[PDB]
Amino acid sequence: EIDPFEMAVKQLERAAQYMDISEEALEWLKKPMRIVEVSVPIEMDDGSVKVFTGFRVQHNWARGPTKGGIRWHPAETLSTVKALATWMTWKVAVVDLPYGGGKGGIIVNPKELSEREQERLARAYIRAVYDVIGPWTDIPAPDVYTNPKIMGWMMDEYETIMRRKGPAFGVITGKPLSIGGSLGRGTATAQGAIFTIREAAKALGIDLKGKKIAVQGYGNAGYYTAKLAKEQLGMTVVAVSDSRGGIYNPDGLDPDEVLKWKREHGSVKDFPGATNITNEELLELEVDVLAPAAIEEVITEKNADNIKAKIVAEVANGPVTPEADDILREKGILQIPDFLCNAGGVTVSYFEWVQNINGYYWTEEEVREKLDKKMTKAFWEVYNTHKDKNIHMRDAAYVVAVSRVYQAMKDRGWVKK
Ligand SMILES: NC(=O)C1=CN([C@@H]2O[C@H](COP(=O)(O)OP(=O)(O)OC[C@H]3O[C@@H](n4cnc5c(N)ncnc54)[C@H](OP(=O)(O)O)[C@@H]3O)[C@@H](O)[C@H]2O)C=CC1
Ligand SMILES: N[C@@H](CCC(=O)O)C(=O)O
Ligand SMILES: O=C(O)CCC(=O)C(=O)O
Repeated sequence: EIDPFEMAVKQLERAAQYMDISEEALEWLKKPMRIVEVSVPIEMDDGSVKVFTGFRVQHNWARGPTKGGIRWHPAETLSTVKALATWMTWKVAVVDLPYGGGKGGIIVNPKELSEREQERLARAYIRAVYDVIGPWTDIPAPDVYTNPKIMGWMMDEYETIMRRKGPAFGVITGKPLSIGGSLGRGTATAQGAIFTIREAAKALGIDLKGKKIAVQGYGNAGYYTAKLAKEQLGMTVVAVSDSRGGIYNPDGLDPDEVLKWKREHGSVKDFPGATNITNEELLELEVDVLAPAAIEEVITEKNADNIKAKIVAEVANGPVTPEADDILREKGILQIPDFLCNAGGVTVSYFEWVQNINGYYWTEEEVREKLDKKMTKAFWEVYNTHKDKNIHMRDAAYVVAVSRVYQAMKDRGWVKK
């Protein structure tokens, strides 16, 4: 049923087919450099002891310490962790961070655990994987069903074990502001998406002031993308959507009022002055920027032709299928690859790690400007590769990331060819 690691390896081979890479380097990149599977025992609230399965996969560390989150899902598998670590490698390589690829996970349903049990689980996971993590070895991060509270617990346990012999704040990112946290973490993904959209408009020669944007999904990423677009880029937000449905208004939407209505009516539907539309119908609107910030695979071969957006900002994690990719490219529409558009979160986590390591913490403006520089440089590199190699933007981003990792490997002497 299309194993995640098989899919990742196929993606890597496809990317290697568009660039000059040696066979030994490809074989090295097809396998994670270190996989750690540990037992995570905790004491239940009823006094019993339960053992959970924890993972920590470090795909590659040629460019520096590995970076990646920890998932707490009942359906976690070592294959999924390996695939996500492989993808995290390219995610940190495309935006030029001194990081490798890493990922963790515990096979547990956190909906049935109390606060004390969750804290015990985090501390036991740290005790189990201490020997393969560190400020300069492996930096975990929040992921699905994991939050900054668990980050604080993990950091505290790591500091307790390490005996405060170094920057224990920098061992993990996504921490609360009170303990080594960073500013701008809430709006990192949306800010990166906005910078990439601005650069794409600059590349296409389109002035965004007075244009239209449609956003699918109105969670944290979608709402902040719409709000930041309207604020900075001056783009008129004409359509937003949630799981229940979507709304449309050619005169424009106010993101704050829409958020208030969603937080009051439980959904964005039936917003005053707005016409109710379906998600599929939102994908059909004639806009200049489309930002899918929702479930995977919303653009398929069926509806790829009927898309009228000039720029498709893949804020979510792969909302466009390869057939849809080819169809959309044929229509002369610029796509911003998913792991380049939403690279703001990992970039801001890197900024947090830098602040923790240095012992000096920045402000909201400094973080915003550094993120702006990083996203602009990454998008311009990807677009230049796209224009030079006459390939898809996703293929160009993969080529850039794999080339950076391959050059780092060659410089270390790991591969001689
Ligand atoms: N936000 C972040 O920090 C980062 C985000 N990403 C990626 O970004 C996207 C969104 O992130 P995030 O804000 O955390 O997500 P959220 O869980 O906070 O919100 C999800 C939003 O998308 C909607 N949604 C879920 N399924 C559908 C669907 N089938 N159709 C239409 N709308 C749907 C939800 O609707 P409803 O409210 O009704 O449930 C909600 O509006 C994801 O694809 C994620 O992978 C990854 C990098 C970090
Ligand atoms: N797993 C999250 C956290 C970022 C990080 O790995 O530092 C992401 O990929 O965005
Ligand atoms: O894995 C991540 O970094 C985020 C994934 C996510 O937010 C999602 O799947 O909804």
